[PDB]
Amino acid sequence: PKSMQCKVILLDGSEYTCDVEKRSRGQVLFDKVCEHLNLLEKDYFGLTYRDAENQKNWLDPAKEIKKQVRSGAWHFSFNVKFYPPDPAQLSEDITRYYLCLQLRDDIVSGRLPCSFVTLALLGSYTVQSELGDYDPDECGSDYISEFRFAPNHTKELEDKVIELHKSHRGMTPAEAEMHFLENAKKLSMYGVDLHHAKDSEGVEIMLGVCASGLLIYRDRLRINRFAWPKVLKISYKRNNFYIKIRPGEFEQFESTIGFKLPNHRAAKRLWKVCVEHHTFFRLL
Ligand SMILES: C[C@@H](Cc1ccc(Br)cc1)C(N)=O
Repeated sequence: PKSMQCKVILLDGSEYTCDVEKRSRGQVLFDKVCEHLNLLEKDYFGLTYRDAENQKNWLDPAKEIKKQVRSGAWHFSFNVKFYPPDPAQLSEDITRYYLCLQLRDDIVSGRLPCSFVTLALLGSYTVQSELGDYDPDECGSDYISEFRFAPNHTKELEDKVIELHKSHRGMTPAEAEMHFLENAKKLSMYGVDLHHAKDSEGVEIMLGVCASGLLIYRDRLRINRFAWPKVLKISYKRNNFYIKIRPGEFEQFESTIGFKLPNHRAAKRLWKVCVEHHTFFRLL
C-alpha cells in the first residue's frame, strides 16, 4: 500500500505531517488532523489547498485527494468552513478555541475588517486567554506584544490592548475566548466568504457567502441581501453564476440574477460554497 506524505498548516501556524494511502478521500486526512487537534465538533471545519494560481480551494472530503490537488503538492491548511452564528451554542471550549485562532487570522489578514476599539478589545481577550492576568513586569510604557492583533499595528493600538487587558483580571481562557467570540460574531464581515464577480452590466461587485444568505456588494449605498429561504436554485454555466430568487407573495415568476466570474473554475467554486452554506445553515 503506497502512502503520500501530507503537510497541514494548523491555525497556530504549526505544521502537522502525516501519511495517507495515495487513493485516500479527503475525509481520511481530515479525520487524522481533527484527532491530532482533539477536535470533536468537526462539521464547522475543513482543509484547504492552494492551486497553481495560489487560489484557495476546499478539499472535498468525499473525493480522492489526488483528483483535487492533481499536479500540486499535498500541502493543506486547517480552516473554519462554516462560521457558527452563535458560538456560545457550540458544545466544547476547544471548538471555540480553534474558531478564535481562525478569527485572529481573519483579522490580521484584513478579511475581517474591525474598528480600532474592536481590534483592541479582541486583542485584550486573546492576551487574557494566552498570558492570563495583566502583569506590569512584562509591560513598560514602550510595550509591543508578540501577538498580531491587526492588519496594521500602531503604538496606540498596543496601549489600548493593555488598558483593556487590565480590566479582565480573574478571567479564565474559556471565558476570554467566549467574550472574544461574542464581539467578533457581530462584525458585518463575520463568516463572509468574498468572491470577485461582474453583474449583468459588467460592473465589478463582490458576492459574499455566509450563514444568513448571499450578499451582493455593488457600492457603499447598494448592498443586496438574499436570505437562503429566498434562494430556490443556484447554477453555474461556463464563466457564469446564476441564482433563482423566489416569487415574492402574489408574483407569478421567480427572478434570475446572473454574474460573470473570472473563469469557469471560479464560477464552480462559488457554486459549491453556496450549495454547502445553503445545506449547512438550512440544518439550523
Ligand atoms: C436583515 C438582516 C439579516 C440578514 C438577512 C440576509 C442576509 Br444575506 C444577511 C443578513 C441584515 N440586514 O443584516
